[PDB]
Amino acid sequence: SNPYARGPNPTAASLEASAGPFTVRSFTVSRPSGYGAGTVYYPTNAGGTVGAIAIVPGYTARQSSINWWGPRLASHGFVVITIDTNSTLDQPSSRSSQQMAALRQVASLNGTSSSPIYGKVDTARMGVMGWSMGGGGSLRSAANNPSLKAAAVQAPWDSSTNFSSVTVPTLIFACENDSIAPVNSVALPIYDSMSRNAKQFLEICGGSHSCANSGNSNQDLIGKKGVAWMKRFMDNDTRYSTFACENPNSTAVCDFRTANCSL
Ligand SMILES: [Cl-]
Ligand SMILES: [Cl-]
Ligand SMILES: [Cl-]
Repeated sequence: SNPYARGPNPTAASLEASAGPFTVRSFTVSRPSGYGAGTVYYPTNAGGTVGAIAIVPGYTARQSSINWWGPRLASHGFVVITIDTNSTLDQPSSRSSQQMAALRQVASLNGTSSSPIYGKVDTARMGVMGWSMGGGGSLRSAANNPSLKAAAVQAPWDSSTNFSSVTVPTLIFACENDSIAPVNSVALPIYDSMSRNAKQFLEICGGSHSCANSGNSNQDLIGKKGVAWMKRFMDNDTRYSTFACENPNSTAVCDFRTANCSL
């Protein structure tokens, strides 16, 4: 049996819903260690330890741009930290270092008897997410820390599009009409550079650069996919293989690519 499987068998409609099966609570990190600020989202009733995910915004941006993922993922059985960077103008390398410091602090709080997440985290199972420069930072985190179990980035941007060393399962949401980090010159080159991993590319029809951010009109599809990808790869949960690897019939999806995503 899979010791990391949590929750009932999913369906497309239940993964499209706004909340998964677990109750979510949250707290503000009191003394952030190596990053600006953090909010920790966690399930109260997951039925065992769960993996941890750290999410980073883009240039100038704060937690609110990316924090819908917090309850979306936590309610399916994850501990999620959404961070503010030390400076809103930090670049992708710094964002990556901060993202890894936030994972480090989730692991420390897992061992802190006073923390709400004491004993809730499997600190051997971690993932990285982020928007734009925070997505570039996440890809650098994955390249530099190949024990990470999954990455899921949105409208990623970085100074280099060559992420060929990444062996971490990587999902990319791209936004069709993005003029900040365009699909043709940024998101698809990043995707195409990776030959050593499970990977996926989903282009959202008509989406602006913020098409995967909090308040987007496609939280059903985007949230299904992000949760399925993290469940499949962070939990090794093959009940999620169908949803993680599926080529969606969604009017929100304008392009789909995947490789090494076994059904
Ligand atoms: Cl950015
Ligand atoms: Cl780096
Ligand atoms: Cl845009």
